[PDB]
Amino acid sequence: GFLPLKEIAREYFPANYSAHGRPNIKDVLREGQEVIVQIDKEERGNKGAALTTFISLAGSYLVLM
RNA sequence: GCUCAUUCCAUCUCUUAUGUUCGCCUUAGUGCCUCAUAAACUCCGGAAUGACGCAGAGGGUGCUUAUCGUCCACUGACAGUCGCUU
Repeated sequence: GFLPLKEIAREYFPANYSAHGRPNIKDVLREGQEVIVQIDKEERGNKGAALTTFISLAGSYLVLM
């Protein structure tokens, strides 16, 4: 799969985050952490499939972030 | 093309009664005739077009939606130089 840096939520970030352009995913989280995620882009390329931390809910009338 | 309401070219002509005043005559004559109140028809020396048919001639009609004009600012992407390492 794939995970853009920007898509990440507070749970993935450490309690002590820092703002220096925040480009540092190693600083955000060390790998292996358990994850919560929904299918985002149907894999349709040799490139990875895309996924987002921000999940969504499909309600008949409503949609929840 | 044929033949024709057409188009833009055709050279092409006249009238009765209204009351009146002044220029003039008939000698009454209701006038000849200036002013002057309204009513009343036509007619061929070019060059285009439409009107049928010559000749081609094998979907329509009515009414129900369209909300989108201005204006204000988070902003994104797996495919040589060197600043680098172990």
